[PDB]
Amino acid sequence: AELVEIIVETEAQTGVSGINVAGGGKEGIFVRELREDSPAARSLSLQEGDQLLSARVFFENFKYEDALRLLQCAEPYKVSFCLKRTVPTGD
Amino acid sequence: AELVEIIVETEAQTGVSGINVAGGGKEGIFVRELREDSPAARSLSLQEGDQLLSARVFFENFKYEDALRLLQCAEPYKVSFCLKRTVPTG
Repeated sequence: AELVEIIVETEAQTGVSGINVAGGGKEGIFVRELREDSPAARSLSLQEGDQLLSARVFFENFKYEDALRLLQCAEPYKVSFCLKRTVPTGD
Repeated sequence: AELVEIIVETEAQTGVSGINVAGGGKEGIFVRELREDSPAARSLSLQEGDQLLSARVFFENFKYEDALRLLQCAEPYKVSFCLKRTVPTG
């Protein structure tokens, strides 16, 4: 009974990370006040007060500089990658 | 002998640096050089020439300004969040 929390995976979109966030450290990162009627808001997924567990960032059409900056930014933290590779043999 | 393509999601690891990349844009991002002795080369999760489709960054113990810099950096691109929300029961 009592406390129940839903874990949601939002639909990947462009410009949804332009939100404002709060907290940090061991507290966690939470979404602060939603800017008015922006694309990030109008997607029914993201809401004020939500705790962000993780961000999945897609490298599609990425500027090299921005890739470097992103990686540099996430270096000290916990990160997993989704990669495409070519070799044998896993049969 | 026969070459094939695989998509891999690496095991989440904390503090992986030493990843050097090349390319961008319509081409995409590729792993070029794994820095010697870096936690990246000791991770073995990554190989050179591999394309990075996406990076999943965890907000566990994240310092505020770093999270800011991250989201600022990712604004022009495609992003999905994994979030936790409370409900009425529900």
